[PDB]
Amino acid sequence: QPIIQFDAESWEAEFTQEIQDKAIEGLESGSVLFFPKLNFPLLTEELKFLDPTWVSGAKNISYDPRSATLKGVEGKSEDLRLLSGLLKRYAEKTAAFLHLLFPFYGSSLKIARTSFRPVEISGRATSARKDDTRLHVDAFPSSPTGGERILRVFSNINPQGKPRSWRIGEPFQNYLNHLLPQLSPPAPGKRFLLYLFGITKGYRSLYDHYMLELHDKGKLDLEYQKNSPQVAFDFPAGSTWIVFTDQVLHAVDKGQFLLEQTFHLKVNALKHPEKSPLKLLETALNKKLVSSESFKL
Ligand SMILES: [Cl-]
Ligand SMILES: [Cl-]
Ligand SMILES: [Co+2]
Repeated sequence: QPIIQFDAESWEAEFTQEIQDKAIEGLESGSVLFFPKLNFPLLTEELKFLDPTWVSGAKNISYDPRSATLKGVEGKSEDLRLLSGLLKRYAEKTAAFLHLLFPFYGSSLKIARTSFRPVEISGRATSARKDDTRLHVDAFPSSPTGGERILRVFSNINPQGKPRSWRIGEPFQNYLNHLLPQLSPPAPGKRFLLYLFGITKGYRSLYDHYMLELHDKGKLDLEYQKNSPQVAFDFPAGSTWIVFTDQVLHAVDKGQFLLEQTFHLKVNALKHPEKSPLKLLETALNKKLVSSESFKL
């Protein structure tokens, strides 16, 4: 069940335990949780931001709720205040929603960056490794996770009713198996140099190295991109969805105007840690893939 539909229509929805169970089981099994009726409304004063010309550089519009800092956009202080306010509201509403839906995770949910994406997807064109029309799990060369989960909340806020078109691929374990013969260890000392030179934020663990290989090699495997099991789904305007993007194979084909919120979660906070990419990779390679891993006696 690649997509599990939910009826919640409010950011302050209280959930029954049955729905909470359905959500955590689905999320950890690598399903997308879909909320067709959960819209994120904009203030009148924010409507001007539904315009791609606000993106100023190569990086997209982002906000760090921990530090209250806005990046990737230039303009008048009052306009940056309004834009920061929009993104902050998204961070607050998504964080509250996740705490209402996933009490099992308790305080282990750690918010990361909020993003606003006003550029139309279908007009994009970049390197194959960065081409997100190719199925992938998320792995960022400059930002290793140390094994922690990448959990993302998405809202389509297109004001013309346009959907956001995704494809959702096969389960992570099948993707890993498919690419296994192509995986290789890192060159000795290279990850240490990436750290020393500031190319990576922190040290790229072996896990991060392998997730990156999956990401990159999977995107270059043209036969796999064309023929692997995948379902195309249009997320309607006014909907929200939640996904572990490091586990769910996905691609983005078209759409415009999206809010996105990233959270991190340690593997030991999961209900079923054995389903995580870290544990699946450690089992497949029979080794510890993060050196800072906690030790269980
Ligand atoms: Cl429901
Ligand atoms: Cl190294
Ligand atoms: Co992605």
